[PDB]
This record gives sequence, C-alpha cells and structure tokens, in this order.
Amino acid sequence: SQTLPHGHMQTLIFLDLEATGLPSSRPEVTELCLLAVHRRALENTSISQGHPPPVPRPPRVVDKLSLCIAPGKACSPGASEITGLSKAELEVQGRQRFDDNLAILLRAFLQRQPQPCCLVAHNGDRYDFPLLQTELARLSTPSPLDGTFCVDSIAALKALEQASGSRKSYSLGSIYTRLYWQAPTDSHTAEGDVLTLLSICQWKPQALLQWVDEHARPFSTVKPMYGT
Amino acid sequence: TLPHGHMQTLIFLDLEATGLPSSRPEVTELCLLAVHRRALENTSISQGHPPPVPRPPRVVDKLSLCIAPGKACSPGASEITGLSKAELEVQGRQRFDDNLAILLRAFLQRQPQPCCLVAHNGDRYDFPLLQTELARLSTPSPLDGTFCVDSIAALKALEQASRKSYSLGSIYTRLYWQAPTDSHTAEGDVLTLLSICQWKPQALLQWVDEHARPFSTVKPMYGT
Ligand SMILES: O=c1ccn([C@@H]2O[C@H](COP(=O)(O)O)[C@@H](O)[C@H]2O)c(=O)[nH]1
Repeated sequence: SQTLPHGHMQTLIFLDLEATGLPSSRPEVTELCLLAVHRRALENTSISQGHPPPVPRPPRVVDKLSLCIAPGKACSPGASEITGLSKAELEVQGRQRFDDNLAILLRAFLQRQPQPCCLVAHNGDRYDFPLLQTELARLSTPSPLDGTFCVDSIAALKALEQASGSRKSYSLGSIYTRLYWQAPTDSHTAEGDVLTLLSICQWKPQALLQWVDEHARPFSTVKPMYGT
Repeated sequence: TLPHGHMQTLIFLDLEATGLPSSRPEVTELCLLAVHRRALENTSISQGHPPPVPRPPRVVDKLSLCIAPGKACSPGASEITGLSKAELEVQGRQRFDDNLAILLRAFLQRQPQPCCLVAHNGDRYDFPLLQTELARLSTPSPLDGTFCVDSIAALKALEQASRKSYSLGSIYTRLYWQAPTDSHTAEGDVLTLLSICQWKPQALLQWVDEHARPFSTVKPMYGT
C-alpha cells in the first residue's frame, strides 16, 4: 500500500552544465548536455561482475543534445581554465544566448522521451537545477521542464555505495575511479561529464532506478539559484 | 567567386535507416554535429608522418536521435546498424514527425548562416532520404535555406595530385594509419567523418565553399 510519489520513471535524462562561475557570482550557463536513456536500456546493462568491473557499455539506443551557449557576462578565470570555454570565444563562433528558441529546442527534445521523465545531475540540487530554473525564468515561454522530475546523483550514489562512508569524496571523478579503477575522460565538459555520470549510474542499474523512483521530485519545485 | 559565399557552419550529418533505396527506407537514427568555420580553422596542423588524429573542437553543438520507423529493418540493416523496429518501439521512440521538425528547426536556428550539411555518400543516400522524410510533414522543411555537400567528393579532391576505397573507414585508416574506434552508430560515423575532415581543414573548407549547393535542390529518394 506504500506507493511511489510519481510512478516509475520511464526515461532518465543525464544532465550537466557548465557556467561562468560559482553560485555567488550569479553565473550564466555556457554549455548544456542532456543524454536521455529509456528505463529498459538502463536495465539492459550487463551485470557488473568482478573487481573492478569493466566500465559499462553505453546503451545502443540513446538520445543526445549538447549545446554551447554565449553568456552575457565573462567567465571567471578559474571557470574558463576548468571548462575550456570563454565568453570571447563563444561569441567569435556566433553562439546564441539562452533564449526562447533554446527553450523550444529543449521542449521538443524532452517531448520525444517517454514519461514520466527524470533529470539526473551530479550536484543538481545545489547547482545545475537551480541555475537552469533561473535561466528559464528569464524567458517568455512556459518552462519546458514543467512536467519533468529531477534527482541529484550524489545522494543516489551515497546510498548505493553504502549498500555495498565518511571523508570518502562523492565527486564525480572520485566515484568513477572507485568503481572502475580508471580515471574519467573529458572532465569538466558538459558531454564528457554526462557520459561519466551515465557510466556510474550503469554500475547497479536496478538499484539506481529504485532509488530514483523513490526520490524524484518535480522540477517545478526547484528554487531558482538567484532572481531577476 | 564562390556560388553561395563562405559557409559559416558545417553540420556533419549521418542517417541510419531500414534498408537500401529501392526498399523505400525510413530513418532510424540521425546525428548532427555543428562546427563553426573558425573552430575548424583552429585545428592544429601536424605536418608529420603519421599525423595524429585531430581532436574535435572544444565548441560544438550535437544532436543524436533514435527514430521509430513505420516498417521493419532488413536483416542486413539491423546487423549493420544495431537497431530494429521492435526494439525502438519497446523503448518508446517516436516517429519522424512534426515535433522532430520543431527540434531540427530550433537546432538549426542556433547556427550561424550560411550553413552546409556534410555527409558521407549524402548525395546518394542521406540527403535524398532526409528530403523524403521532411516532405511527408505539414511543416515547411527546416532545411530549405541550408546547403549541402558529399564528403566522398571532398576527399577525392583533397587526395588528388597536381583503386582507393572511399569508405569512411578506409579513408580514416589511409590518412591516420590506425583503425577507427568510434561506435557503429550515427554519432560514431559523424565523429569519424569529422576527424577525416580535420586532416586538411583549410583545404576542406575551401572545397566545401566551392561546391556547396542548396538542399532545396536535392531530389527526394522516393515519393508518397
Ligand atoms: O573550481 C571551480 C569548480 C567549478 N566551477 C564552476 O563550476 C561549474 C560546473 O562544475 P563542473 O560541472 O565542471 O563540475 C563549472 O562550469 C564552473 O563554472 C568554478 O568556477 N571553479
């Protein structure tokens, strides 16, 4: 008689973004990647066996969107160094700002995915989700995420590693190296970090899906990082 | 004097589908990788033997989608692409439909113009098939102001001097003297194509500028 809050998630959308700086700087998004995987494709992953297990093979059927976005303010020195992006370079390559057409693009990508759909992002609750909420709030469209759910993979992997704890880092790279005994690739790029996150979430797919189903919350409840 | 000016965006494109042209095939996967002209011009020039495989530019836009066809894949198609109608359906993929055109239009709108599609064998397969799929929709085609070229012709010109296979894999191994290691997916084929096109990036861009033609002139593979 105990039931899930929002049903079984049929799509997980792994999400990462890069931005101009840390939250108190009121940052703007400079890169976004979404990787949509159906529940069945995740639970089709070969069981992890051995120590270390091989890095899981990404499912054959996936949908991917990766975009670079011109910010309205400069990247901090540290942000440009870590991410490899700068306002100057995004402008010389004619990247457009975060605008209504981008919301329309995002909505049409999300609409191709079976519902219910859940965003999954590492530190999403403190960074990616509030910042995306802020960017979308500036636009004239409805939120393209208004019927989409979300979860933070830090909590998920803390739970999953407990089932298999203190001053163990739950950074993306730390987890990946603990699970697979190799370093990740293309760190601090939106698509590279989404692919690393997919690999971590393919470690124990059934357990990950159960945790996500139980912890998914509506994206519409995410408080913006900062306001107009 | 170029026919349509300097191309500001190259969009590397690959389509996978249910079969060969006489079967009246339907698209099962599409990948677009949009690269600004300056990002290609910034590719390092090795001038060594062998040249290292270029790495992709930092700034790229990418779209990869799986699409449910209305007809089954041939056995050959499923073997080569790793896709099937049944599996695409069980994973809830949608057809090539109006919402997909909204998505393609919005993605294209984020690229500086003029924009040129680049596809390996695109003149005989990918471009006519895409034309057919878009023609079935109510929406006017999002590609009617876009240009296109076939990268088989490009690499024939870039390798000519002033027997060779022009399969994607053969070209990559001939240029880089190592085997490709991208996945057998639409995105894998696009990444291999990008690497080939980064072998001589200024020369590739010059050939594309000289040979770009309007996508509106591509004849559909087949008609309703
Ligand atoms: O030392 C740091 C670490 C992270 N960030 C910001 O954190 C964003 C997202 O973090 P990540 O996805 O690269 O881990 C980055 O785009 C960047 O703007 C910094 O500015 N300085």
